[PDB]
Amino acid sequence: NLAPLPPHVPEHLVFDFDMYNPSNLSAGVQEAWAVLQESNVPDLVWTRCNGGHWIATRGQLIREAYEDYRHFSSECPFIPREAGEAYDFIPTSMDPPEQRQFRALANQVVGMPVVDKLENRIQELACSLIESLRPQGQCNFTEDYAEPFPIRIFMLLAGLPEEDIPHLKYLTDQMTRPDGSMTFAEAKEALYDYLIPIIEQRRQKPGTDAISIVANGQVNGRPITSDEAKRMCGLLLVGGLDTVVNFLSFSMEFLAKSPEHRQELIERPERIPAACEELLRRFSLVADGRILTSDYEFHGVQLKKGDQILLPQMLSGLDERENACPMHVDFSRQKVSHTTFGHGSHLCLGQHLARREIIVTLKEWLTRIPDFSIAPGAQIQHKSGIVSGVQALPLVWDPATTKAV
Ligand code: HEM
Ligand SMILES: CC1(C)[C@@H]2CC[C@@]1(C)C(=O)C2
Ligand SMILES: [K+]
Repeated sequence: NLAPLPPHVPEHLVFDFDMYNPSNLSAGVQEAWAVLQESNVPDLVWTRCNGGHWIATRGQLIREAYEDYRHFSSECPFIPREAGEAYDFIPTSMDPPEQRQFRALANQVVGMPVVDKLENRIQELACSLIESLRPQGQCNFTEDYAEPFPIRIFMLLAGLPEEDIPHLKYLTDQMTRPDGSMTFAEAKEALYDYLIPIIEQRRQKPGTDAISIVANGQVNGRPITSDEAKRMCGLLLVGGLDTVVNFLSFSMEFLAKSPEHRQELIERPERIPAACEELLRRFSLVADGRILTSDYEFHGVQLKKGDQILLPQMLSGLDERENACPMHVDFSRQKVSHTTFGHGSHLCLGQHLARREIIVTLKEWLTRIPDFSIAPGAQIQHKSGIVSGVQALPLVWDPATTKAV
């Protein structure tokens, strides 16, 4: 459905892009979003899809808007409006100044010191999952690795049972790529229905897990409230269950389709960290946004108080104004410009965990299964939303070509 054009929006800026079902999706989701960067498309457009909203299409505008929290507020960060209004996770739904105190607590549970110490378990899980698959000569990569590897690490960190994954993953996905059976509000309340009692249990009897540390945490020296803890823990669950999970499939699809890039990383494994960054740019996957706090003229366009603006993190690094030959993957690229982990005061707190999971996956997969391909006759289908992903990724290889370590 196309929402009626608001009085202040001129026809020449209308580009009816649907972030949940973009028309060019068959080409690949990044390609589908990149239609917004054709030379005839303005820097800032209005779509009548999903209730009506602006979209900034270029890295320069995306970065600027993410820096200017006084005009572009995080209070309502998701489209559609109903989703952004219901969205209340911490720290994301807060602007500075109040936002900042909550970042330190989140860093205690997912930041570099936690990741540094989790490294052995991350390494051991990647190796055991991949070794289990290796002799099979095939896998359904999304379900056999992309999901269980990051999700089991997160559930371990959070002290949550692995048998709870299907329910929590389903709810998470309704917040980013809704199937239509739940509104954002309904998915959020179901997630809170799960979390609220666990938070109370761990405030009564603290453990060492992430939920315990959040639930018993302090924020700038005063106790976190149960409500705040719930709102933080909800966000961490979403980061754990619906970010790296998707990104790994884009990366592995790419490697399946490009033998020369596999061979590069096999022959020069020291390039894997750089490769991770270049893949983060090329297969960037997040797009949320902000709400206008006031009427504001931005790059020659009149924005109105309360208008939503999508500021796709995915697009900055695909912008040819930020990186030449942007759809080309070059592991030797010298200035890899992107906003894949966000920009401004909300810069991703999970990015060190994410990079470790990616780098460990690349190293340990290519050691054991150096040569693999997309399954015969398979067409890989992407899906689009707040976080984009890969619906299924069937891979094959000759288990004669694999090595047990
Ligand atoms: C490839 C993986 C990931 C990507 C691309 C990604 C992307 C992002 C982006 C774009 C933002 C900013 C959103 C905004 O400004 O509205 C963000 C924030 C955040 N991310 Fe990540 N993320 C990833 C992994 C993770 C993981 C694994 C976790 C935790 C387990 C996590 C936790 C967070 C948190 C807590 C914030 C909010 C920071 C704040 O609002 O101050 N992320 N992430
Ligand atoms: C946009 C995000 C990737 C970032 C971390 C999880 C996510 C879906 C959010 O709600 C904030
Ligand atoms: K809100």
